[PDB]
Amino acid sequence: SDLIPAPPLSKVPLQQNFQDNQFQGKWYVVGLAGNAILREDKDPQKMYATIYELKEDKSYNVTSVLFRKKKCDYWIRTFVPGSQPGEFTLGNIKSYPGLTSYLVRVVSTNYNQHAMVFFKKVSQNREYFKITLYGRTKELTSELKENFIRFSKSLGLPENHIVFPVPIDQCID
Ligand SMILES: [Cl-]
Ligand SMILES: [Th+4]
Repeated sequence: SDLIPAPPLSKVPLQQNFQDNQFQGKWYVVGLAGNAILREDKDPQKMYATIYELKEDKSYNVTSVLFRKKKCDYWIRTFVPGSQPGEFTLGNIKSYPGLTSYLVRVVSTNYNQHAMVFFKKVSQNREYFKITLYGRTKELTSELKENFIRFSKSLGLPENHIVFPVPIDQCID
């Protein structure tokens, strides 16, 4: 493949004074953009949800729930606190085959309605990045969507790498 290069981290803001306890709970993925994310009219991406649970030791247990082949699929991972509040690395990285690097940065959030989170990983020596627009509900405003599109474009993503998953009711309620 050919991939749009990951942006330097200097183009990716960090939420100031990030509050780990307030970021906990369920978030819906209302927007998704990345260098391996592709818009698809034939079968448009369904919304999924991600649950953040703050463990005793201040890492997150992170569970994603997706409706796929008539069933609920669960993906679990551990985000370990990084150099600053709002940054994380992936726990137990040796148990993910091909994975040499995984970085999470919370870009912005108001905790009770929305968040943007930046992800970067190196897998099979290929550098992938994505931005998730999270909502506490399945809908967000035009203003928040446009902010997410503007930000995604500042990182070099064109429109067809920016998707808005369609709301569903299976699995994620
Ligand atoms: Cl996610
Ligand atoms: Th992943």
